[PDB]
Amino acid sequence: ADTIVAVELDTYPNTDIGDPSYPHIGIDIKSVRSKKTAKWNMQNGKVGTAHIIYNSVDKRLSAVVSYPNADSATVSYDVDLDNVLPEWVRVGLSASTGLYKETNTILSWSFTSKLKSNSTHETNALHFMFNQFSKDQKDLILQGDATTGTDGNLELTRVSSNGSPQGSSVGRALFYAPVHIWESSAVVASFEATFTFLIKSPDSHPADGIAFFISNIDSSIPSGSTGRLLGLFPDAN
Amino acid sequence: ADTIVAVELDTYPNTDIGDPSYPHIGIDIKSVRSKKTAKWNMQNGKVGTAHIIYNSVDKRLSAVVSYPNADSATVSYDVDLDNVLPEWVRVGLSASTGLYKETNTILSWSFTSKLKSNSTHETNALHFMFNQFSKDQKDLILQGDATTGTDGNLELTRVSSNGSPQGSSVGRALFYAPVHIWESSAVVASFEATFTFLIKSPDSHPADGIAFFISNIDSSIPSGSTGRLLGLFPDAN
Amino acid sequence: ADTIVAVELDTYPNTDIGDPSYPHIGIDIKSVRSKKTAKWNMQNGKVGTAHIIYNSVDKRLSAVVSYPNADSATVSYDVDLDNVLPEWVRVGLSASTGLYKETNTILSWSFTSKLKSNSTHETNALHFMFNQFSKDQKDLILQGDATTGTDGNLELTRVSSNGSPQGSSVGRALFYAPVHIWESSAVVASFEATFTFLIKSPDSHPADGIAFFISNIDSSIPSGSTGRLLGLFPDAN
Amino acid sequence: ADTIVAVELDTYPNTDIGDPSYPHIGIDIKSVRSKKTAKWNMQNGKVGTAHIIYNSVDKRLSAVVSYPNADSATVSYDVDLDNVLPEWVRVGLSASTGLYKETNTILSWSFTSKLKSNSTHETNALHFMFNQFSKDQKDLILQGDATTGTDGNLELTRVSSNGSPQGSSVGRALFYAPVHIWESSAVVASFEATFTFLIKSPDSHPADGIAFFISNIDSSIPSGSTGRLLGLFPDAN
Ligand SMILES: [Ca+2]
Ligand SMILES: [Ca+2]
Ligand SMILES: [Ca+2]
Ligand SMILES: [Ca+2]
Repeated sequence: ADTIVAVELDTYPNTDIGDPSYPHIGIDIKSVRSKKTAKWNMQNGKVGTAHIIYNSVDKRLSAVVSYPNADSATVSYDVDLDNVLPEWVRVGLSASTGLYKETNTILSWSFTSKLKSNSTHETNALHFMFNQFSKDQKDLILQGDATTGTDGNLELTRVSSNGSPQGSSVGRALFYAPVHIWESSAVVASFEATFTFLIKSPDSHPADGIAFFISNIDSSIPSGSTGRLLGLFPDAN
Repeated sequence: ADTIVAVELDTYPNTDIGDPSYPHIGIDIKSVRSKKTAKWNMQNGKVGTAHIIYNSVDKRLSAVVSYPNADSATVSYDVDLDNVLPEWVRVGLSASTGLYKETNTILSWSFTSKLKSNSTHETNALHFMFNQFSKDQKDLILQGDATTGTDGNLELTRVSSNGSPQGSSVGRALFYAPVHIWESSAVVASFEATFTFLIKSPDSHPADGIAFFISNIDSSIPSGSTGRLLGLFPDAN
Repeated sequence: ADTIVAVELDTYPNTDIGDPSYPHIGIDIKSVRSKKTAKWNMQNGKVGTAHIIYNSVDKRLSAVVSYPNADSATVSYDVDLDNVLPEWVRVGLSASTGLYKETNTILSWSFTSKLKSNSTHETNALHFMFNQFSKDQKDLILQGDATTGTDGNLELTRVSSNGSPQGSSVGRALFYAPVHIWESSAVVASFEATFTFLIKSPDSHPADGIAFFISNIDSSIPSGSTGRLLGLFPDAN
Repeated sequence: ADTIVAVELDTYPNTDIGDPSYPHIGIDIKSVRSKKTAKWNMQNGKVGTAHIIYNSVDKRLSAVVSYPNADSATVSYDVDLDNVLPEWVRVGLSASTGLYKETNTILSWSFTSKLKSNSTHETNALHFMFNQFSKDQKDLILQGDATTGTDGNLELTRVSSNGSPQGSSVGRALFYAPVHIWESSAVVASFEATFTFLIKSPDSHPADGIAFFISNIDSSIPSGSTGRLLGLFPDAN
């Protein structure tokens, strides 16, 4: 049903569905079994920053995740998104918890998309930047358990009043306007997404992760995509 | 019903509803009878550029319209938009023709909105730029007779196959995402809009004009707003 | 000699040269005696943010200074900068200490200047953003006691090893490239500057302040401009 | 002496120094003998647009050159610029003519450089856009025969009063501020450059080409770099 391209910050190793034995960042092209992963030294309670970049000339989706004072983790995958996605897509953030949990807090999110045509000076562009989320964020489509406004942050999954993360939670936030990522006259199409997050768990084993994703405009959370499926995929195939 | 704040490029003088006896640019705050106008030496068949700027500290909405090789026309009006508009609005372009006509072609449109909060480094921003419009422009809400794709332009009003403008036409195009123009913690809110247009008429008297407007998110063309009402207002009060 | 237009964050009231009896923000047009001031509830040890905006259509230079969780202070002054400054200027930050002192630390600085011409799609722009300063910042001209790199910050005035601010210090940092703020064909010229600062003093009376300024490209610190003259003016006239 | 990384739009095939037998675009890393080339169907008298992109995660310098209504030509090369260039560089445009000639007119030039650090929200950026060049362009360093102001364009090489291109001409224009392309704490460094050009020759064989280049900050035209050496290299090694 949905077409999903995502960059996951997977906190919990589900080795039975192909995760490596550690937190990792991965690039998912229509399956939760990442096409490429990289070890991520996830820091519980620390604010991290993820940068995702791509352009149609190189056809390489790359992501860099870093924590202050720490070395970054980066993952890249050669993929032509014109062959995977529709030309009009929606971009968003997704997160889930299952039996194990963590807060999936987003403190800021910026995205820039550019479609440059072969006509001189013809660039179409979309850019949004959120450094504060209000309770009435009308330009975001919140799905599942995602809420905004709490300390001006976006909480992708359920957090009880006392700051505790809840299990079996799934939430997604998508920018309201469709994003144009391909057009017949485009000579170069590119996008850049950056978001800072705070994954905090009272447990030694947080789960399940946050994912930046791009999908068909009408994408909705697949039934049963809590836990390991990151609110992105209906099954683990 | 709708709350409209608009900057009009009025090509036809309807002196009975307060227009001056010449093409003029004006600032309309909830009425077609401009609060302030300035003579506009409209050039039939030439591509013009309109720049609209505003910020919540100065509370002055200003517009500058120019043609290559010609002197600009500028109009400014002191108005606090927080007292007029809702905090979530939609921005768009509107145009009409009545008994007299003209093409109301938009060749490019860019808009930048910024809400800076009192938290260090906390700027929320939205920016879109269209230098080419495709037939399937999913991020625009087209109302009335407005169409996109024709020579990669946005035609706000009806143009027949042979390039002739049609009379009694009204069309509007609004950016799909709501725009946040005020928030309790904002120290400065500002927006900038620029659009290039081509008004061409086979007649000595073109009508009726193009208007950049900001309105409540669910705004729709008022019944009978063709001609002098610019597809913006239901009557001439 | 130098032509200076500055927005000062004056921490010390020198009532004999016209300062009000409190910390204030003011707009200085070629004199340290501000043309307009506003009370500033300066917060020692807290990071503040100053926003300065101006455009040639309105001819109003406005500044907003805020601290997290506190109400902002704003000052505006109607001034046509084309009548004061050359068309090519340098922009910078200046600060001083005299008998009383404070640290004049800059944590980030961004500036955007735009000159839009009457030719369709003809915008000239310059934008720089510094959120981290390195020891070898080659695109900044550091004058006086200003240094960069220390905790990735820009220290406008002398701070000894143990973090103590030094008295009788003056330092300025200017962006290396000249900025074009006027041109014969420009229909609208505008600039926006934002910088976050940390003024900390061990004393109950910090002095003297930080100022965002615009000057002739070859501007240098006037002899004896420590203390009340903010490293900007040669005397108090 | 100088370290040059350039993307050339070579109009004249000098097969003896390795050029293919046609106009081509190539990526030059410290030698005029391109590391990679692509056939370019150069259109005499037409305005073209070149887009150059690069980021430190992928380490791929790519360029796309297009003409309205024509298919683009693109060339990419895997190169880690941190291993070639200094961390502070100057970016510019260069052009030459030899026995054969052409006008090397630049109508617009924009460049964006970004250095994102591992500290949350820490992006340093530089962006400039020139859509009109004036006679007194103080933020450009013009070398050789390059001049600005003529029809608001930048003429890299000599053009006589009657619009005729002159032979044995070499000119370069560099942005005044140094550009920071690497820093120890940077997690991702990227740049994007776009420029539109008009190469027009009265002859069937125009020469020699235009090149976008990045070099050590103090770069100057090598002696004898007219013609095939593009005002970039001292010899053909
Ligand atoms: Ca997992
Ligand atoms: Ca009218
Ligand atoms: Ca003072
Ligand atoms: Ca050659």
